Amino acid sequence: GSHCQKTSLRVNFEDIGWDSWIIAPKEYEAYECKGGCFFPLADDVTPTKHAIVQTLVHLKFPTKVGKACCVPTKLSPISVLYKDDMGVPTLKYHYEGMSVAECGCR
Amino acid sequence: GSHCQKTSLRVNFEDIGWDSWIIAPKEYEAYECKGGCFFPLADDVTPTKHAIVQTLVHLKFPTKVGKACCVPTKLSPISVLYKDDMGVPTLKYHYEGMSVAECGCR
Ligand SMILES: [Cl-]
Ligand SMILES: [Cl-]
Ligand SMILES: [Cl-]
Ligand SMILES: [Cl-]
Ligand SMILES: [Cl-]
Ligand SMILES: [Cl-]
Ligand SMILES: [Cl-]
Ligand SMILES: [Cl-]
Ligand SMILES: [Cl-]
Ligand SMILES: [Cl-]
Ligand SMILES: [Cl-]
Ligand SMILES: [Cl-]
Ligand SMILES: [Cl-]
Ligand SMILES: [Cl-]
Ligand SMILES: [Cl-]
Ligand SMILES: [Cl-]
Ligand SMILES: [Cl-]
Ligand SMILES: [Cl-]
Ligand code: NA
Ligand code: NA
Ligand code: NA
Ligand code: NA
Ligand code: NA
Ligand code: NA
Ligand code: NA
Ligand code: NA
Repeated sequence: GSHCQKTSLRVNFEDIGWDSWIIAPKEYEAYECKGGCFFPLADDVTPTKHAIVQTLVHLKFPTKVGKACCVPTKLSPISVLYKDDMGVPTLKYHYEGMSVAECGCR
Repeated sequence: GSHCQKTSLRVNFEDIGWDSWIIAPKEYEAYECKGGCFFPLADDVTPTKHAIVQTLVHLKFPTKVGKACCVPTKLSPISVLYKDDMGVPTLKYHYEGMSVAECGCR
């Protein structure tokens, strides 16, 4: 079974062009949600009714409707050292929505 | 621009095998979230920071990381007439998570 779950994704800020304002860290663990949303479903996939219905419609009309998507359903913050307006290193202690805490089918 | 938004999807319960317990309605408007999550983004796409970061990593490593996904971010209920344990038609007034209220990139 190849289902919806959290897997590693280490993100280098230089690589996405955010080194222009993030001094540190260089890299972080963002994680990614990977996996299929198909029947039979897993139990920590926490599907909405809509995701279930859509997956079923896709099974019957695959060319016309896509299947539900394995996505983050909860995110966590990281700390970033960034450059203030004046250019001063300023800590953002809780920089929200940066790392995957949980995945599910939506 | 071809971006993340709500589009129609009319779902017939016979077609997804739920006619075994749903007496009515026959069909409903579930809606679906369709569209790309790419730069430049729209304004009602309400992307998480994670979705932004991931889309950027995908742009630089397309074979290795997928892009963010246009998915429902808010759902609404519908009413369904279903069959009780004893077989009696019972109304479920607010049957949650059934129809798309809003879409965004996640
Ligand atoms: Cl399986
Ligand atoms: Cl299942
Ligand atoms: Cl739900
Ligand atoms: Cl849920
Ligand atoms: Cl298919
Ligand atoms: Cl979220
Ligand atoms: Cl803390
Ligand atoms: Cl903070
Ligand atoms: Cl923040
Ligand atoms: Cl455009
Ligand atoms: Cl943008
Ligand atoms: Cl966010
Ligand atoms: Cl948000
Ligand atoms: Cl690409
Ligand atoms: Cl939701
Ligand atoms: Cl009401
Ligand atoms: Cl109810
Ligand atoms: Cl419910
Ligand atoms: Na089809
Ligand atoms: Na998916
Ligand atoms: Na999310
Ligand atoms: Na949090
Ligand atoms: Na690549
Ligand atoms: Na998508
Ligand atoms: Na949702
Ligand atoms: Na609601």
